[PDB]
Amino acid sequence: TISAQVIDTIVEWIDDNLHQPLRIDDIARHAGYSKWHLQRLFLQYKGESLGRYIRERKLLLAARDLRDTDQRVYDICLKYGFDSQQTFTRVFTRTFNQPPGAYRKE
DNA sequence: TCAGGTATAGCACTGAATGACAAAACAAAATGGTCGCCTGCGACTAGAATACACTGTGCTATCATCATTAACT
Repeated sequence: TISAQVIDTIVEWIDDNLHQPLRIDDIARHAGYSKWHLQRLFLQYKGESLGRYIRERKLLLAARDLRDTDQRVYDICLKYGFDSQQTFTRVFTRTFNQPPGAYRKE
């Protein structure tokens, strides 16, 4: 029990939320937690910044949609959180060091 | 009942993340070049001369409109 069961709610919010980005103001409101409700969790249970963890989660979620043989490549990053194509391209290039088409063909 | 404390939240700050503009590359589409077929036109010089189309609805049941026939005037 950390801050009255915030771990059991963060995962549910991440799984049920839409492609809306997750920031301090967005998440803290109806999350049941303060900025400090989440800082201690991100420091202890995860030990990683939010901008990197959210990007990794989006990449792991899109790894299946890229294999689902979808022709609308521009909408894949949009349906999962990336509001722009260039941001998703840079994130994928810095993470996997591979072009988007090279991983989409696989 | 007043107080030390741990749990929870706001605050100060560099530097990484996230926008906007421009250029290079690939696929879809319209335009143009080229090959083989379809087609329009002309010619083939023994003699061949109105006879081959062919008909067949069948004559019901009346009814009304137009020029030739015969004859009164």
